[PDB]
Amino acid sequence: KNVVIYADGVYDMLHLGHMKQLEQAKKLFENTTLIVGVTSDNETKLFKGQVVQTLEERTETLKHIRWVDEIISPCPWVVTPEFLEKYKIDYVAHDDIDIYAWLKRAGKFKATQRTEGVSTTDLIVRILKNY
Amino acid sequence: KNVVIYADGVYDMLHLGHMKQLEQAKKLFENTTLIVGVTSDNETKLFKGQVVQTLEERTETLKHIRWVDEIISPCPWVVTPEFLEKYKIDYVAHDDIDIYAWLKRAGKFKATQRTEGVSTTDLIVRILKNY
Repeated sequence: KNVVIYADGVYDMLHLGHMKQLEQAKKLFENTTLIVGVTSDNETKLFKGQVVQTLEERTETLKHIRWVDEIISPCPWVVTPEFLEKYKIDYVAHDDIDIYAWLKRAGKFKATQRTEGVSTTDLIVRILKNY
Repeated sequence: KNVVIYADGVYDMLHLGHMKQLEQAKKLFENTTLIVGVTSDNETKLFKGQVVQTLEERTETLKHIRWVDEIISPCPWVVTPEFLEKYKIDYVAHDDIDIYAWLKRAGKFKATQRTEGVSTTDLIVRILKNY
């Protein structure tokens, strides 16, 4: 009955957008274990270019989020079938912006939507606008 | 056995500092219900001067924090004995920076520490320093 969901990402400067995405992953099924994977600093810098918060900081933040049951930190940059077996993961949950074709072909992809997020950016904009 | 803990605050632009404070309140005792109270926009503006995020935004954010069991939103600006009775609150948890004398005299004050917080400010500073 308990389904294991895996959602990975960089999770830099966590905001409401991330939290809602994680809540969606957690609530895909009635009984779930949401495992979050957090990319390493090195890989993030090398493949995404920047990263504001260290792995430790981004992981510590996720620890406080209600929907996160377990964290793999750091996580592999690429999900493999071996990884899924090792951690007995049933579904990978991620937004769909096709690197995920093989997961969908196996029925193991659940898409989550990027939502309205009060990102730190949106908030600082709000502050500065008063000047 | 289950002790009801109440922590109020503005909770504007929630960051690791707030989350750690809430975790501390939640873990004061083995079995707790942590109730968080979130100040209204009007009162915050009037008594603290500013507020970046609306009540709705600050409350929605707290909803995602693991340690928060229940939210009173908005909450009264001042805790009263009547409020404590109404919500069957056993302890008020808050940092100690003496508005709390009467709570301490009753044994109903638990102090929480402001910790190192990666506030949005600290983070934007980190970003801009690279320029």
